Amino acid sequence: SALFEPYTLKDVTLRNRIAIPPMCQYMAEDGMINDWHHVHLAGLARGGAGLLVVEATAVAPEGRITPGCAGIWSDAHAQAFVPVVQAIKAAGSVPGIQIAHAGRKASANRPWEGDDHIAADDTRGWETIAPSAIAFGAHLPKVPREMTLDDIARVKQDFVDAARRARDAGFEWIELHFAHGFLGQSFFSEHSNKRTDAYGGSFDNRSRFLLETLAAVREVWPENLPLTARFGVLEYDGRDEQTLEESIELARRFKAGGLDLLSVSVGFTIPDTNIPWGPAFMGPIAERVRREAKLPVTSAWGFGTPQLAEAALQANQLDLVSVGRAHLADPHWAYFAAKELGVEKASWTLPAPYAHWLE
Amino acid sequence: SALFEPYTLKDVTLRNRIAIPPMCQYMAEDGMINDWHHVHLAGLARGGAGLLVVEATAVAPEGRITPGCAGIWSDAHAQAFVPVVQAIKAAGSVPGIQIAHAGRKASANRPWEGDDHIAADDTRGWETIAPSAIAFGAHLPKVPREMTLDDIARVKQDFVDAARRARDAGFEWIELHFAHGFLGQSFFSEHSNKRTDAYGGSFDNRSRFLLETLAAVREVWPENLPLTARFGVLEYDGRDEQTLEESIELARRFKAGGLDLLSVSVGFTIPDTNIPWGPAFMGPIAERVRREAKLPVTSAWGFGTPQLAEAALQANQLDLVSVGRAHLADPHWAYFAAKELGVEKASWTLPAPYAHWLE
Ligand SMILES: Cc1cc2nc3c(=O)[nH]c(=O)nc-3n(C[C@H](O)[C@H](O)[C@H](O)COP(=O)(O)O)c2cc1C
Ligand SMILES: Cc1cc2nc3c(=O)[nH]c(=O)nc-3n(C[C@H](O)[C@H](O)[C@H](O)COP(=O)(O)O)c2cc1C
Ligand SMILES: O=c1ccc2ccc(O)cc2o1
Ligand SMILES: O=c1ccc2ccc(O)cc2o1
Ligand SMILES: O=c1ccc2ccc(O)cc2o1
Ligand SMILES: O=c1ccc2ccc(O)cc2o1
Repeated sequence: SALFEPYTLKDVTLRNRIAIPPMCQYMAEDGMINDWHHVHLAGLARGGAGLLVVEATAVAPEGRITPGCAGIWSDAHAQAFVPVVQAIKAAGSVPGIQIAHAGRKASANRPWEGDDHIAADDTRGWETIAPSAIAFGAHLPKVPREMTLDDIARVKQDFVDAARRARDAGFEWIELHFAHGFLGQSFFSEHSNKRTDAYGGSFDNRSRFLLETLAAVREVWPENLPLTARFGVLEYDGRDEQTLEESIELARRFKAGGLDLLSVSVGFTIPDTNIPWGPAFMGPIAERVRREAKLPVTSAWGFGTPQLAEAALQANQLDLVSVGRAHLADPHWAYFAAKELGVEKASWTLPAPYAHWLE
Repeated sequence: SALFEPYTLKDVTLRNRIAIPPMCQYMAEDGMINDWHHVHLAGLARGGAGLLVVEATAVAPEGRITPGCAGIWSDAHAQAFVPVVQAIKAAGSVPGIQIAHAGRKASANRPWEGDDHIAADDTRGWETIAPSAIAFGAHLPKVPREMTLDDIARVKQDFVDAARRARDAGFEWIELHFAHGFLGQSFFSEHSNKRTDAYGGSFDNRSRFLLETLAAVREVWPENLPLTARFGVLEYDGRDEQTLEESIELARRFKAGGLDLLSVSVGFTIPDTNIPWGPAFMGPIAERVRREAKLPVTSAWGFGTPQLAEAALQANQLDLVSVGRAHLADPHWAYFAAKELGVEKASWTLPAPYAHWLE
């Protein structure tokens, strides 16, 4: 099975091509993770996936999506990850982390607590920042504050510090969150970036925050560990061919700047779109990026059945298959997949105290 | 659905009728549990089952099955359970524990490390104890040492101390392991008990160790928390009707002695048997015990599909359905079952960070 072939990137070898993508849990308190996360993550690692990427972890308090988001904006926050990292490694999975800044989509309620921008008089909320003072709209009506150059320098440094902390906590894989309408994506998109300085207008200027952040992170992140990013390569906003062309150009600049793998996603930059959700719908888009930027890729949003995952790999659309919601339903999804695909000794996807009995 | 109706026994209410029976993990070191157990158990609790019974936990070092078995023979061993108990409760499951003594089946290898009695010159092994100096045979050839009266008094006290420790660690449900050919079962069975003192010969004498241990435990275990036992009610050894009759009589004496629920199992006392393994095969036996001893029951060994579990409850064969191996395969089996049985808001079997996304 292609799904169960190992994958080596830099000095890291994943035992199979199943990646668990970042999935916010909304269970942290002032950014500090706890036993929710410990058990959740260690349990997923034991389920057999080759790579487990920890949820969007904010580089700064105001860059959380919600009051429940994880953070890594101080050394104490970073140290809270150490036992989790160690548990993931003990289970034979590779520990990764997505470092993030929610930009104009920050200061929101948890998804089961309204999913909308927090009210102005709620003591939990905070001012959001973005490239331009323009609201997302819909359920996220807050107008963010337009960043100064000093704010840009500060946020870049926060990404550097977060990467250094992730390194020192023992993570073996990092993902910069430049997708999903959050800060990085919003610098790239003309919908959200109306700046007239060096950080807006032209393709080079809109790319600048992302490329400078990647370069700054690269200074502290080890050369021998995968340096990756998530990026929304189209919006489904009626501008897809032009947007894809630019996104692929940016992916070439990421590759030239040391990016080892790109997690290909959708922008979610604005609400007025028509995303064609369906099984493996991102496969052709991911394949195009892979081919035209000559960069390894992963993607998600509908690959969570064993045959879809296998087919995407065999067609060289993806290098890793990210499987999200199926792992919330069943932490041992990799074992399920091994069985489905007829892998020999499928139960030994799991550790001995499970595998022995499930042969 | 019957499977998702709550159950109240003494002061404890289970959110549904799914019980996770004790399942040895073979991951402890000198009886001390660790992060293997913490994550395993907390993950199962979050999966939705109403009751989670911790694996056979030895009351004394020599009562472990293997060098990997959990123990509770000192206060330090007990204190290791405290954070696990707290995690199980945080997830809304009821924490139980099975306290045990392996008798002649002790000093064995882990099941994936030979499953047989440990060699005499292996520094890990130890002398086994039993009612009589008679080996199990087959892969367990060691002849145990015949217990003295003082040994009987000491082991009973070890069960008392274990129960007191379980209570003080915060467990809300206890199960005495009088099944599976281990020490208690072996006192009951004429195959293994050839004693000619007060603890062998007649039905009363063979029952005595079990009834005295139950009574001693009852002195320290709170009246308001379920006091349960597991007991093999037949062997499939050609003596089933006579054995079942005696087992049911003993179950009546357990009930009279304060037992709140009986986990009905098979004896496994000797190897030369013909157990008719199959789906729900224990249902009729459990039902007979339930009816003739007028005692709530659970059972296992083939109820691990949602329809089998539901059918057993609706037929009043069982009060709780114990589902073991299916939970090793999928820690979220209760969610799977809720979906299968068409329970409303089935995803909310799981906590919000999963449930919200799986609606
Ligand atoms: C609970 C939940 C939380 C998520 N949090 C993040 C996140 O932290 N960062 C991110 O880039 N994507 C996040 N996503 C998107 C997932 O990584 C993934 O792309 C999505 O679940 C689609 O894949 P699937 O169809 O296999 O579920 C999240 C999705 C879910 C369901
Ligand atoms: C891994 C494993 C370990 C077990 N350990 C114990 C134990 O500690 N005590 C016990 O009474 N039964 C033990 N059993 C028996 C289970 O509780 C249960 O009866 C058995 O798994 C049958 O139920 P199932 O068909 O749902 O798996 C164990 C079974 C398994 C698979
Ligand atoms: O998969 C594993 C195997 C062993 C193991 C052992 C200890 C522990 O804390 C975690 C573990 O994860
Ligand atoms: O579908 C989701 C749910 C939460 C979520 C949170 C962050 C993100 O980047 C993407 C997300 O997608
Ligand atoms: O099911 C739960 C819900 C919340 C929760 C919160 C913290 C924790 O440590 C464990 C938990 O288990
Ligand atoms: O099937 C099993 C495997 C291990 C095991 C261990 C203890 C016990 O009481 C019963 C058991 O049944």
